[PDB]
Amino acid sequence: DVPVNLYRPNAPFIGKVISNEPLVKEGGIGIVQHIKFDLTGGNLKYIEGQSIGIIPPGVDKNGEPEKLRLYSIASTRHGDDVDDKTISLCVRQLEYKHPESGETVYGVCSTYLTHIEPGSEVKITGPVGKEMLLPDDPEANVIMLATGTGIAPMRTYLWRMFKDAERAANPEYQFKGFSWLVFGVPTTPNILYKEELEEIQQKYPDNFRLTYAISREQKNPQGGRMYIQDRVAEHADQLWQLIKNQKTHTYICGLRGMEEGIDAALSAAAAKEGVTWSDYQKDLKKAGRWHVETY
Ligand SMILES: Cc1cc2nc3c(=O)[nH]c(=O)nc-3n(C[C@H](O)[C@H](O)[C@H](O)COP(=O)(O)OP(=O)(O)OC[C@H]3O[C@@H](n4cnc5c(N)ncnc54)[C@H](O)[C@@H]3O)c2cc1C
Repeated sequence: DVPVNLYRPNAPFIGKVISNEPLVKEGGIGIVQHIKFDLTGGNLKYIEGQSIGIIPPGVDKNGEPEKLRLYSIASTRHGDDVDDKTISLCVRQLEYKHPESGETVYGVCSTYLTHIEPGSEVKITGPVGKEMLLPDDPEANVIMLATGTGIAPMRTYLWRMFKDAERAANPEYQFKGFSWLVFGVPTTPNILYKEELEEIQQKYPDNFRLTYAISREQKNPQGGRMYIQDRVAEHADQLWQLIKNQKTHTYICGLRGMEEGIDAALSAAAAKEGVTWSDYQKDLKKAGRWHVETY
């Protein structure tokens, strides 16, 4: 049932950019773009929580053709316009140090994508991934722990759950469980999809909780910048109590480095009831209820 590898890098789907729109507001750190691609003319189908590959143009420093980079699909299966014709990505421009004055390095594929024009043709592969799939059970609980562009799979879940047009398009999935997004970004301008996440919470105050960790605007109890692991620690007992439910699924997505703190917080919660979290978590992973995609 799950679509996988309908296109492969030896013969990718050539899609066209429909739109490329900024998600970081003025005063935010960095560049994150919402990029929508036209899928008409091919048969690329996908579901929520999957990824696609993008093959950037050009050669690397060794004169070899650039390989695909993976990006989490940011739209539901129907695409943003609920027409089954498009796919969207949430792409941050990678840029970093190499310790010289002004000398910034820009990532190949992410710079290509964040600056791409509508009408441009792009090499797309996939979809891939079966580790971040959403349960069909409408009564499932869904905990979402995201930093930065790790919001992307979370958006596909929340849009399927809560967008009016999605609910109209998916008679079989009328979500009535509880979902909780804890979302970590450096600033309020950097809150990707802020308006829509908050509109969802206002519509569905009993089915959706939104928690932010904004590092440059908030401090944890120890005086440090507020990160997602601090919010998990702050709510560790509630999160553990939700996780004990047989129908609760947890999803963790974003750049690597978040998991150690999340585990330490949940380990302290579970230990209060004589449970060793690492063991409970192993069984949760085996059961398909602990989902991680960090990069
Ligand atoms: C499953 C999956 C899903 C992903 N989803 C998304 C998504 O939704 N959105 C998104 O923006 N990205 C996503 N990523 C990451 C994405 O695939 C690319 O790795 C990223 O966009 C950078 O690619 P690039 O071509 O821009 O960089 P490259 O040009 O390959 O640059 C990256 C290389 O430079 C180095 N480098 C990177 N950062 C630093 C640093 N701080 N200091 C020193 N050296 C460094 C490393 O050698 C790294 O291999 C995902 C990755 C995976 C594996």
